[PDB]
Amino acid sequence: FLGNDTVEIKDGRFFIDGYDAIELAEKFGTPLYVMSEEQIKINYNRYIEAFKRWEEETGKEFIVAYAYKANANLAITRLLAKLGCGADVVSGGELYIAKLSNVPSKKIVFNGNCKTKEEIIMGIEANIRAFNVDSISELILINETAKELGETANVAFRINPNVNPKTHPKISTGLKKNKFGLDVESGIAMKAIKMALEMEYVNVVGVHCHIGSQLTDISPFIEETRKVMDFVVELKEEGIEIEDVNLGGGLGIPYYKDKQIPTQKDLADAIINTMLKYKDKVEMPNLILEPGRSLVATAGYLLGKVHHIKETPVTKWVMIDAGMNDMMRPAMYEAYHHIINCKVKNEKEVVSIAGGLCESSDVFGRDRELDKVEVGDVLAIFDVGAYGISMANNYNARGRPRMVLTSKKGVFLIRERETYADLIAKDIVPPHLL
Amino acid sequence: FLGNDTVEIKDGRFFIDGYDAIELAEKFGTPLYVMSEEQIKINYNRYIEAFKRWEEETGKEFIVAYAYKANANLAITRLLAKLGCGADVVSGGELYIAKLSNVPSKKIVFNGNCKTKEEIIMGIEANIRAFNVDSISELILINETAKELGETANVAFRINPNVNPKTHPKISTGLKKNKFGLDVESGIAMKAIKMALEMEYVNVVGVHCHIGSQLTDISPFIEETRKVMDFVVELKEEGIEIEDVNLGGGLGIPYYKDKQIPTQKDLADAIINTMLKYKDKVEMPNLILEPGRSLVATAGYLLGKVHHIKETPVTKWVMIDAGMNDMMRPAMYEAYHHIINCKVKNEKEVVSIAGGLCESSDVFGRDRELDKVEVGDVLAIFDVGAYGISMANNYNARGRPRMVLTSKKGVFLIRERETYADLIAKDIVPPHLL
Ligand SMILES: O=C(O)CCCCCCCC(=O)O
Ligand SMILES: O=C(O)CCCCCCCC(=O)O
Repeated sequence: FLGNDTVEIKDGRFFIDGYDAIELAEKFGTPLYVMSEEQIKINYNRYIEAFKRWEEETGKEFIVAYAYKANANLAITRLLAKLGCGADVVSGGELYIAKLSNVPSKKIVFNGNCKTKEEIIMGIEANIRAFNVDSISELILINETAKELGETANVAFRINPNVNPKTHPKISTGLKKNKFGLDVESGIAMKAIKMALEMEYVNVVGVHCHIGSQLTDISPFIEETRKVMDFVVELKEEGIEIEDVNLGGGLGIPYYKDKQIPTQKDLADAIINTMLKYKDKVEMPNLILEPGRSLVATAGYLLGKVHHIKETPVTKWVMIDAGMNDMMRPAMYEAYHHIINCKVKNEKEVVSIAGGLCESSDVFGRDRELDKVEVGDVLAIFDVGAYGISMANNYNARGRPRMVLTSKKGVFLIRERETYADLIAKDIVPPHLL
Repeated sequence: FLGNDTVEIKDGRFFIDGYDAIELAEKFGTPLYVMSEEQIKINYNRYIEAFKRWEEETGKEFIVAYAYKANANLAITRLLAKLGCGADVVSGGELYIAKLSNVPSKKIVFNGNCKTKEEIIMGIEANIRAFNVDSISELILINETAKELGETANVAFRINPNVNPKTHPKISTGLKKNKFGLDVESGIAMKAIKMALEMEYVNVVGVHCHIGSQLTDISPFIEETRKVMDFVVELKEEGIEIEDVNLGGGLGIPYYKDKQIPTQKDLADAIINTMLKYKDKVEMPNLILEPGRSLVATAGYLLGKVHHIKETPVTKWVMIDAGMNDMMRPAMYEAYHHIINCKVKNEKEVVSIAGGLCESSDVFGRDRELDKVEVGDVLAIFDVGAYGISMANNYNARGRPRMVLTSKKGVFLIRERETYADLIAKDIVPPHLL
């Protein structure tokens, strides 16, 4: 319900963008991923409507670089591209898909702690907005590679702000124990940027920072912004101007439908206001965010038919043709996902929903109360648009699921399922094993 | 070093089956999975040898049903198939692979808590040794399906013995709160078997049981065998004879070279000795085991070239082209894997190894002591032959890696890598989005 603005219940049946979920499952088979085109438009517009304030009080641009790793299906990236959205790519493959999705290079940022010469060349030739440099080793490579191409590479800098360990314990730890960014306090971030300014084939264009994911509190974001901006003034004091300020992504999603969490609006006010408090010290730069889950998560639903009902002395198990290989979130993090029966019964019942993989962790939900589950029913799991198909695999020799896009134009198969032949399409038997 | 019987360090260089690891990396590229054919033969032979005692003392067969879910690369199954190994499949795709690998049907067992009608038809048509029935609901389906097909389905029953909570807490809680098997204590197992004996299209072949994975203690296997055999005795007093007894897999492998673990010999002595104690109450049946990890794990090595060396104020990172999407174990279970520099340097240093994915969990190991790491070196992470490629994915839009098999005949490519074209090979853009 909360966050799922395009779904409803017409006459005891679940609907996605007006389409009958049970019928979709019957038409395209199961397991089936269902992405809502409208929901994506809604999630994107909210980010635009809530940040339009930035191109009024600063006269600068606000760019939304969608984090491809959340879902890089061609049809989806294509759709986001058409909406004028940007792209946050983190590998040669995402850059490849981004460019194929017709996403303007001026709206493309490249992240990653291990960028290969191959990926760098791709970024330079494509003339992406910026290379969110992660280390000095990366800068030296980019610069040396641009020299080779005879071109100039745009470089931002992923920094780890001097966050206060007391106020935000986790944010501080995450920025200091991980592999990303250039530490500010130690003077490495400064060392890097200054090192770049003296190179002839790189063009410093900004700074970047990403503090986490699924954060349902503006506090960390306010703190991040402040510490990042504090570094910008420190740069100005050295005679270094920043064109762009990328604060990454990580805004939580309404997985739990009982409690209300911060919206794009709340996040906008927090950042915008914090930013403005520096309207004097430094020129207000372009603002960039790299939302992933907060753009596609609530648009995806996974449908799975129940093939068996197993009753045990302590639990009532509902077995569905959907498994952890199709959607890894539950089994990997024990994370919560709302689950319901696409058919409304005049009776409730507490059960556990599991997949068919021979892995104990292959469970979608426990002790969930749903309308009487019956063999043949189609259950639906919410919020699988982000980190669902993008992390899907063939564990237990199972092909990845089909994907359909529901739009006002109709329902379209945006991803075909894999057959048994696909499972072995990359395998080769040596001669002595034939 | 422990368990890795086909690798060595010759001239300050790491070798797999006599093949220069660095050269393999140069030739086939990185990231690269390297499977040792001889190691797999050794692991398999260790089981056959340790259990040869069974047929010599009962005249019955001892069958090894390799668990495909640990690794079902066509070449690997093809290899085990030629060794006379059996197959423990849990999906239509695994049965499909098993049958294409020329594994005899009388050496194939099918496990799974959610076997679909489609898969059951496949198992029946193939006349597999047995369906390891996971629930009464599955039993009815199998029988009904065999009926419509006008054939008989061989079935065994996966039971969950009433393991003592105090003794082995983890093992106990699993056989009670998980979705697998038929509860013994509550009488469900007995009920299912008695029920099967009435059906006209099923053939009761035996009992099955699987207690866990990566078990480095012989104690749990003894308890399993005893409680399984006690149940068999109960069936005997009910006039029900048991042809096969499948005790599943679970034997752990030496990820840690520091600790000594049980061998196949310790397992056989534990199982066979316990089994023979029932020779006076019941006729000794065929013995089946479903080794997965203990057959291929130590045969796999993942090679990753270092592209950058990042030095933070606290940790010295080494970024390689091998990522968690290639081998999900570290990032997913925070499990330990031995890692070394294929090149022996005259001095060592402590470093942390990370992949290129933008996910903080994408770290292979922290604070490891390796020979001086230098850009361009090739690192090797041990014991990735099981639950490695089988769990690989394309997270961050990265295709799964290449795999080579090293044998006495030479080194051959057994899995081709995925290109950027492969990543979208299943994606389809709808008309309004072209
Ligand atoms: O801050 C980072 O880079 C690491 C976390 C990223 C989110 C990935 C998966 C999420 C899920 O299943 O909820
Ligand atoms: O009990 C089961 O059905 C399955 C266990 C598989 C875990 C895989 C790899 C990680 C590890 O080594 O613990």
